[PDB]
Amino acid sequence: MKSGIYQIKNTLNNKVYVGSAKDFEKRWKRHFKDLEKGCHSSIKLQRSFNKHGNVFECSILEEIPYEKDLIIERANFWIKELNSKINGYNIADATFG
Repeated sequence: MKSGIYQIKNTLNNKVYVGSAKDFEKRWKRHFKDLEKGCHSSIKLQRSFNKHGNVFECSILEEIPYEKDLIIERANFWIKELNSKINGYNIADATFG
């Protein structure tokens, strides 16, 4: 498995969703399975997906150990750095686990 911080970017408007994962590939697969079931945690990402389906690109921002202290700090760094709340799909600061 490969862990760390990642971004899910809408290729139509460049807006992003910043998250953390124990394993990138599996976390991304879970995001889209959730969006298809219509019960994703982010109403903003869900709305975009309902309108466009999977027009997103997933990429790694930082590969780092999946440890709470490190993950929350780095996830929040990227959320702010990429302004993913005001201009993205994140609905709040980072969570872990």
